[PDB]
Amino acid sequence: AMEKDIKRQIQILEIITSEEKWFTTIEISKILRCCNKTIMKDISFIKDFLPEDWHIKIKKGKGVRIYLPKHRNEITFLLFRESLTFRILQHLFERETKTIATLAERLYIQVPSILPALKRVENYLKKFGLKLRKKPLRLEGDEVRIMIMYLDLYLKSYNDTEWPFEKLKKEVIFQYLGTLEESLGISLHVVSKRHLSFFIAILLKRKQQGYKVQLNRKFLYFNTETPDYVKIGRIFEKLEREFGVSLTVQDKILLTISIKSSKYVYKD
Repeated sequence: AMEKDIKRQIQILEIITSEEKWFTTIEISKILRCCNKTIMKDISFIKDFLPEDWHIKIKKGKGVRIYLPKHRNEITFLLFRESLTFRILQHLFERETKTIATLAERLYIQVPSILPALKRVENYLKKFGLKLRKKPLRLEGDEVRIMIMYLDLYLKSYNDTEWPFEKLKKEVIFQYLGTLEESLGISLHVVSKRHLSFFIAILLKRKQQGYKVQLNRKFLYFNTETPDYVKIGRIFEKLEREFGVSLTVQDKILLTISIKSSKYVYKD
């Protein structure tokens, strides 16, 4: 089970909540029987997506420890999407800004309670080179980095069977991917399809909000005649029409690089 991010995150939480004491990565690795190299990374994701009054502490030469308050609710995969951190980041997805006071009211929480949550949001954003400005509240940074942050957030907060996007049919997106595998003669790994379907959903939703992909100085010499880019561009024309957006060359290169970065085999 431990290759599934959300499952591994929950098992780590179950371990460090089992006793009021410090846990070393060795100790955790022993129980997971894998994944020694990713435990601290998982811990740094998890700590941002906790209930309000749960606190993880990291201490050199001690390891990790979690401090809990109250009636203890069952730890489930739902914890991530239920956190204040997630729910705030979902509101920041869209262009329409709020004040903190508005945001608090829409989340059904008191303003005092949102101030710590904002600091957890800022901490997660920091890892993607992103920032939060407050007057008004808005995500700030390179558009592509924003998409990567949302990709990470959705992949780690949902089971690999779930489809979190509204107003967007999974079967449609998977049809595009099916057409791409046919056109290129490849078979995408099931994980790569998940990443790509999420990334496309995210791109579609940001484009619908008006945001613009801008690539680094490098790729403005990308070969837009390379054969695989030529078919990718053609399949995505169907998408523009169907979702009512316009894909720039920036978009098509991004999507092409995403596909080329994926895991797949050639078909015969």
